[PDB]
Amino acid sequence: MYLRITNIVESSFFTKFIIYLIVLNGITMGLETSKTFMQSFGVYTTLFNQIVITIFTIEIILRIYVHRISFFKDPWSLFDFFVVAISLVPTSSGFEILRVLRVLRLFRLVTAVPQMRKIVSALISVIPGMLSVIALMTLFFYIFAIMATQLFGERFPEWFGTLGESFYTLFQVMTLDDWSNGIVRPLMEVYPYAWVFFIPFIFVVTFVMINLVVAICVD
Amino acid sequence: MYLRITNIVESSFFTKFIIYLIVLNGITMGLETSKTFMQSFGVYTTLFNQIVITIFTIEIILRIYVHRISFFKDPWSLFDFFVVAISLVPTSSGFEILRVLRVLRLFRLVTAVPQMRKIVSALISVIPGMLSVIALMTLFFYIFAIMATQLFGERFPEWFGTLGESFYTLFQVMTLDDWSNGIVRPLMEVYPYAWVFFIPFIFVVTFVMINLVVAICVD
Amino acid sequence: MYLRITNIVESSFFTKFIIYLIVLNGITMGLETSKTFMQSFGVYTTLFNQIVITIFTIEIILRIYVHRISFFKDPWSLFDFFVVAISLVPTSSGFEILRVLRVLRLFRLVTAVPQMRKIVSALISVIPGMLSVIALMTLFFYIFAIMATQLFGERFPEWFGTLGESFYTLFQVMTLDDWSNGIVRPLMEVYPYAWVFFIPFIFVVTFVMINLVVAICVD
Amino acid sequence: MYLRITNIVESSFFTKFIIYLIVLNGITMGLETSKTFMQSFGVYTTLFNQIVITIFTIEIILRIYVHRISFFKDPWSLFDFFVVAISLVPTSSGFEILRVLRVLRLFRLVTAVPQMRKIVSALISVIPGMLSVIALMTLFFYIFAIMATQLFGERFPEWFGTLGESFYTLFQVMTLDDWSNGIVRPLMEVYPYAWVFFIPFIFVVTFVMINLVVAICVD
Ligand SMILES: [Ca+2]
Ligand SMILES: [Ca+2]
Ligand SMILES: [Ca+2]
Repeated sequence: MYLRITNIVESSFFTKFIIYLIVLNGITMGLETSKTFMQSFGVYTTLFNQIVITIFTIEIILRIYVHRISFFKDPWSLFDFFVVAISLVPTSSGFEILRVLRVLRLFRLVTAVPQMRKIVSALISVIPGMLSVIALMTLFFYIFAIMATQLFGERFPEWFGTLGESFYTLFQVMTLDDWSNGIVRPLMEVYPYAWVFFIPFIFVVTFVMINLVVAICVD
Repeated sequence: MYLRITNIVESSFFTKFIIYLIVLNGITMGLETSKTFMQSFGVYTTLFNQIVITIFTIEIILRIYVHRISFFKDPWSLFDFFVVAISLVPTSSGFEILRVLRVLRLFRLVTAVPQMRKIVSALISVIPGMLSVIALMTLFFYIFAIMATQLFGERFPEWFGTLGESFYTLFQVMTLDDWSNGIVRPLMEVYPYAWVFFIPFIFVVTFVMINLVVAICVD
Repeated sequence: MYLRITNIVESSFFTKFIIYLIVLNGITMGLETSKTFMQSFGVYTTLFNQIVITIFTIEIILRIYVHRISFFKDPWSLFDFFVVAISLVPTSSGFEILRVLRVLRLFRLVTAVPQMRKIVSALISVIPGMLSVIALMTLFFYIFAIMATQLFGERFPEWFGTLGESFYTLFQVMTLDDWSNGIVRPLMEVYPYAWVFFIPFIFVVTFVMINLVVAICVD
Repeated sequence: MYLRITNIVESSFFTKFIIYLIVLNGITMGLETSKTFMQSFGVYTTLFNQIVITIFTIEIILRIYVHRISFFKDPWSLFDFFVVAISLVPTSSGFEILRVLRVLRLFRLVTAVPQMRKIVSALISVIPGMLSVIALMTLFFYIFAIMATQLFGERFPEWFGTLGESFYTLFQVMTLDDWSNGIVRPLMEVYPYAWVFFIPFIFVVTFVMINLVVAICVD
């Protein structure tokens, strides 16, 4: 039966039948957004949903027999597996993010269609060349985030009161979002010199970030 | 009469006369802005406007004879038809946006002068080589916009209460506009972990956009 | 005496003496900032200033005889003339900006010291190859500023009340500064569809500006 | 005893041992952040902290006998000295920022591990190609900072009342952070024409910065 089904899985129909379901279930998830629509056709799309989830596991089952070890060494397939798994955890118990993480299946449209895969891949492959920078920066953030927790945390605990909080605040300064009126000016009402901490921090982080962008245009 | 008028339309005088109307009507439309100017010369400029609009249809009526099917396959020509057409819809009924859309005719200064034509074209030609990335993002946006509507829209309906609103809010985060003090710090007063949604969201969307710019500095 | 003075002017000492004055009058102007310093050395500096102004008009007079027509065809020289000229308008009558505009003479450090001239020129030289874009944009800004004044200026006259005001608001949106919480969300409380005007505006204006930068990163 | 210790210092186990202490002491400093943790294992830490500092001076002492003058001509080696030095100043007295500055030793992770060294150096090496532009800007900032202090500092002394404040505010406009609703719109409630000062300032500063970025995308 193997070659029989290996001809079902590889079929242009089967793959395009999947793509057809993704665009359908996607359309169906934007409808589940409407409180109004749920009062009309709630039960329609709840069944239609459970339906698709089976179809996608049947596929991922069929997909596994045909590929065996090759399937659990394919990024795109591994993905597809995990995104269906999440979609399998019972409509109850534990966390309810799992009910929300179910919308992650529409990322299969990125998997089941090339060019998307191409472009996603094109994007990802730049990451390794950045890891050298990304490491530098994380050490940098970690260092300043400690100083800040221990320099501003007592008077300004919302923003720097915890190592995590300082990370968040520092991230926020880095995106330059409301950084002066929102943070440094307040801080300076108490700590006149806080500008000595954040201006250098901004230069560095802004400089480094600019280099990272030119690095991705040297290749 | 065809070759006669094919020599009127195609003349340098015709074109340079058209350009002369645009820059004149453009000046007249900046004057219709002043409530003062309208209490003095409102009559002058309302007539002058209908005048140019006649002249512009006469010209477009002419232009079509000289080109027939070649005209309706020219982007720039199609444009002027549509833009004059909007200017044709009566100063009444329906919407008043049509009254406002009339100022779109000043885009003819782009259509009826080269280099502009060159520059616009230069720009537009970059779009197809973005469609792969653009598609990716619009799916990403759609996915999170759904996720966000169902994670935050009950307590925070202004921002995420509706699919559309999530799109708007997510766009705003993407432009990094007042995203932390304005939206996420609030959101975290109720959902401490909201930072787990927006920081990843920000990297992805920021990353991708850096590539789309590096892509345009390659082709 | 002409070759005597052409040997005075063209001398290294002359140039290095001018540069020496600029850095001194520059230092002396940062001191006229202090209300404290002015109460202890106000006169010291005001005389020193009137002094330097002489020394620079003497120089410019010398400089002119040595170059005649070659001078009023040198940008950098013209500059120095006009900048010193400003410094010549009496401490009274007229606008008081001319008193403030005096500090523009410190830009002579750019003009009278090479490598600044180089870098400045290097910068300026990029402007012509942007005039095509810059014109495009200005037309665009002009067209939308008109639309916005007649779409939003009745209920929102601070922001869009006048054609000039619209320009400013539109500039602000383009620098993406507090555009959503600060402007469009307000505007939407009245004009729900205002988002239809500002999102496309942002796309266009942001797109164009990316091209203009990639344009520069090619020439 | 020299070649004995020269072989100890140059040993891989020596280096790897240091890198081990850094990643250990880094983890220790992040724990000193928890107010909870210090009530539990503060003592455990503070003594381990002094231990590491002992070890690190010993290393730097060893490293000097084995390099002499070659040491104090090595940037990285100099760094480590001036970093451990900081950590040597007692837990008491005059500036307590020194207790905070101790955390700068985590930058030794950059100094000891290569690749980081590589990347940091790659970053630094872009600086000299910017000094021509940096100097230009700093002169620019200085000139406008002066004009502003004397144009706006009487009514707006928070923002422009002092040369330093003008510098800060001008930096903030440059990062485009809350520059219009936050600052210029206010300023215009008194000085209608303040837009004549800041829009040009923004262009220049924005333009320049774009060139500096492209200038890097060359070298
Ligand atoms: Ca920004
Ligand atoms: Ca901002
Ligand atoms: Ca803001």
